[PDB]
Parts: sequence; C-alpha cells; structure tokens
Amino acid sequence: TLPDILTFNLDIVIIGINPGLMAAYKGHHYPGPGNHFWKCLFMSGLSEVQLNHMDDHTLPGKYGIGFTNMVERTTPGSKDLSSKEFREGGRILVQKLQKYQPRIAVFNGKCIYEIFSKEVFGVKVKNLEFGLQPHKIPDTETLCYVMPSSSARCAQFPRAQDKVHYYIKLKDLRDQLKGIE
Amino acid sequence: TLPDILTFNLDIVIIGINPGLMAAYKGHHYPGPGNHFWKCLFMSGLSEVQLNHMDDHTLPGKYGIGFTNMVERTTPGSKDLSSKEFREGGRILVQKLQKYQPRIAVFNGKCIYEIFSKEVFGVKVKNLEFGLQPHKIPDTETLCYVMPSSSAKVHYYIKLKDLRDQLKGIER
DNA sequence: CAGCTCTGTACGTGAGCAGTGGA
DNA sequence: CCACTGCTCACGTACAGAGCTGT
Repeated sequence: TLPDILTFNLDIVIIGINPGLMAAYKGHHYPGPGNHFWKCLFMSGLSEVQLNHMDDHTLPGKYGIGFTNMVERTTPGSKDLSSKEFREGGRILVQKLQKYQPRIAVFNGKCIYEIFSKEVFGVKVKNLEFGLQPHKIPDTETLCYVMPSSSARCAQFPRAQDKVHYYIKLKDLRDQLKGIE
Repeated sequence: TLPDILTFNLDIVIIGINPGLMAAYKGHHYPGPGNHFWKCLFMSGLSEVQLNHMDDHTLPGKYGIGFTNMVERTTPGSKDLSSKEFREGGRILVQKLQKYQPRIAVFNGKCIYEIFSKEVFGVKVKNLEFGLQPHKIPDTETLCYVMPSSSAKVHYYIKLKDLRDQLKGIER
C-alpha cells in the first residue's frame, strides 16, 4: 500500500514497521503528527529546512535518504501484526538491502530490530540499546542502527526533543564514514 | 468503502458525517473501543447486553438500528471536505431516508445537523439544542433527533429510546 | 534468586475534535 | 470570531507478575 523510495548509493535507509492508516490514505511516508520523523530530521540537521511527507520522494538524491518498511500492509498499527507476519517481512527486507547497499539501515523502532536479530541473525539480544548494532547486513557493508519509533505512541520518549538525539548520532556516523574516503 | 447497513422497518437510523479511517479499515461502524457509542447503546437499554462494533450487522435485526453517513467518501477529518461534496451529500442521503423510511433519523453531532439544515431546509438553526427538532424529513414522517457526539449524554440515549417507544405505541 | 517467555498493561506528549463560553 | 476544558488517537516500549528455571 505504501511504496519504497529507494535508490542505489544511499547513505541512509529508514525502515518502518508498517504504514499507518494515515500513511496508507495519505500515501506519503511519515505524516501525522504524532510523527516526530520530519521534525527530528530538520532538528538533527539531517535537513537544513523543515520538510514533510510531501517531500519524501526528494530525499534520496537531495539527501540520500531512502524510505522503506519491514511490512507493506496497513494496520492501525502495530500491536495487530502477527509474529509470523514480520518474519516473512524481514526476509524480503534483507534482499532489498542486499540489492541496494545503503551505508546504514536505520530501524525505526526497537520492536522491528528485536525480531529482526532473532530471525535474520538468530540472536535474541540482551537488553537492547539504541544506536549501533555490531553486525552487518550479510552480504554487504551496511550497518544497522536502532532508534525508537517515530510514532508518538511510545510513551518513554514524550517529544521530538526526546528522540532528536539519535538522529544527531546517526548523522555523525554518516559523515564519519563518508568522511574517511 | 463502509456499507450502509439499512433495512426497511427501522426505528432509528444513525447518521455520521463521513466514515473515518478506523471505521473504513475495520469495515464496521463506530469502532473504538474508545467510542462511547456501543457503551451508550447498552447503558440506555437500547441493547440489553454490551455489544461491540463488529456486531453492527445484527442491529437492524433485533434492535432496528441502521447506520449511515452523509458522505460516504472516506477521510480522516471533516475539514477535508468541499461543501460541494456535502451538497451532493445531502441529496443522496435524503433519498435513502425517503426510501427506507425509518421512524427517526439521529444526527451524530450538532455539526452534521447544523449543515444538514442549510443544505436541506436552507436555514441556519439558531441556538440549537439537542433532542427532537421540529421538522421531518422532506416528504416523510421521519423525525430528526440530534444527539451529541459519540466521541465526546446517556440521558439523550434514553430519551431516544422513549421517543421510539412512544412512536411504536401510538400506532399499535 | 536472578534469569527469562510469556502475556498484559499503564504509561507522557501534542494535533484534532465536540461542545461551550468567552474577546 | 476565537480561546477554553477533556477526550480519543498515534508506524511502541518500558517495567511488576506471573511460571518456570541452574552451578
């Protein structure tokens, strides 16, 4: 229902659990609010102006940020996705990453990665911490970074100011690598 | 898109504006469980056990309650709507009411009615209060009852029940 | 006991909204 | 004509409360 906005040689690709009802209707990646995503991006410095879901297709290629989503179907969401739903979901994800070889995969939401590690790596992870996870996407030099959901539904991060921090860190990792070159 | 759920011999027909995302996605009417509507229904004796949104196809059955909305095009908000879609919205609605002929049309907001008026009867209705309104549906004996939103009262539900009981009662 | 799959909740913020009562 | 209370929602995620566990 909600397409991918991937190109080759992306620095960052943002992975979302699934598209919300609002995103399904609206057709563009991260509308809301509550979605910090757009605000955080501008706040973090990842974009120098504030933009919004209407600009989602400009992001690879102005910014080299592509969107995609672990599960393409729309739910409310998110509590309603089966446990098997993601499993067949993430598999497709890997293949995408493999093809596209972005520098960094950014997992918007710990629930995503928590199942991802379990099923793609085969590791139940202890007490996950946001930020960089050790591993690479298997046939590629693409690094996984985990970040709390943009969705305002998670309580522990009340505001865009609360999650901006990860976005700043992500930018750092980006121009670390880009820089070494 | 969301169905109408209407039967010929209905007492109450419940009329929203457009369906919303949740309603359209679930395929059923007033789905919550943060919608008061099902609670209100049960509390005020209209149902006698607490139903839930999926049970909306059985309400014309034993309860005589049908659902509709003024504009069937789905949308998050009202704000998303040209008046033109309402204008066309209104005519269509009226037709079905004329056709199905329920005792009472119940307006799910003051808002819907507020514009139903100027579309249909071409007036503004000054310092509107809830409850039974004076006019009937054009060319019909169907009444208009406006009660407050389900989204926020239980009293008016009971009133509506009673009014229904009166209407039933006169004919008998 | 910590250690650990289960469910299973009760979490803060803001846009949005229905209704009311004001510059 | 717009400023009010209070109320669901939103691409979740953190912690008590069960029923199991080992040198």
